[PDB]
Amino acid sequence: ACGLVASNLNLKPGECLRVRGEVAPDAKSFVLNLGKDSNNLCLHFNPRFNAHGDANTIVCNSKDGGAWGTEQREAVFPFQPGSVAEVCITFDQANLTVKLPDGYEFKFPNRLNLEAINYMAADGDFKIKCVAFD
Amino acid sequence: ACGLVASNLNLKPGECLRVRGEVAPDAKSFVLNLGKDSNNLCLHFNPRFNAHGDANTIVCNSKDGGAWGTEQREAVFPFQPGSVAEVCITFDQANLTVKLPDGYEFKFPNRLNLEAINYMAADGDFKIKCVAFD
Repeated sequence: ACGLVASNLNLKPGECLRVRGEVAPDAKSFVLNLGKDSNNLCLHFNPRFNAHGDANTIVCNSKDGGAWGTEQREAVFPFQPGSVAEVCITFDQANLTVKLPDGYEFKFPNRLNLEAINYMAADGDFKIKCVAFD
Repeated sequence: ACGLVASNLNLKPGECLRVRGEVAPDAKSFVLNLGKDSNNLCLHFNPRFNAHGDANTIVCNSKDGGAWGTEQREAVFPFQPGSVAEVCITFDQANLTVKLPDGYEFKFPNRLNLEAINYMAADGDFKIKCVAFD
C-alpha cells in the first residue's frame, strides 16, 4: 500500500533503468507492474516475506490484456527489511535482464513483442524516492 | 507533446524536489501541472520561445477545481534550447520557493492551503530523464 505510479515512460529495448528507493522496516508485501496497459504488463514482481506461511519467496509472471501469464518462482532475497536498495531493470525484445544490488542475474523470455514500455506502477512495503533513466 | 506524468507523489511542505532533464533542441513550448487533481493544480508553468510573436516569455498561474487562477508574467530565461538543465522546486504552505540552475529565486503565494502534492504532470519540448525526492 505504498509505491508511486508512473506513466508515459515509453522505454525502448537496449536501454537500462535504475531505481533507488527505501524498503519499509516491515517489508512484507510488494507489487510491481511495468508494461503498457493495466492488463498488458510484461513483468510483475510480488515478493512476500510471510503471507500464508512462507518466507523470502518471490513470484514473477507476465500478463497480456488480462489473458494468462507464465508465473514462475524465484527463491533469492539479497535484501532485508528497513534497508535502502537499488534494482537495475533492462527490458529488451530479445529477453529481459534483471540484476539485484547483491546477487546474480536472471533472464525471462518476453513472449510478447512489445517494443516500448508505457505503464509502470509499484505499490507495497517498498518506497521509491527517485527514478533514473539509462 | 513530450513529458512524463507522475502520480501518488504525496509531497508535504518543507520538502525539496529536484528534477534533472534535457530540453529538446526546439524548446518552443512546455506545460507543467503539479497539484492534487487535474483541475486543482497549485502551480502551472508555460514558457514560450515564440508562439503568437513573442520571445523568452513565461506564464505562471494556479487553478482550483477549474475555478480561476492568478496568472502572472515572468520574463527570465536562464536556459537555451537543446541544453540539459535542472530546476529545484519546493512547495511549502507558507509560500512556494522555486530556483533555476542559473538565476535568482521567485516566490508565489499559495492561496490554497493544500498540505500534500499528489498530481504532477509535464508535457512539452522538455524531456525529464530522472526525478529526485528531497
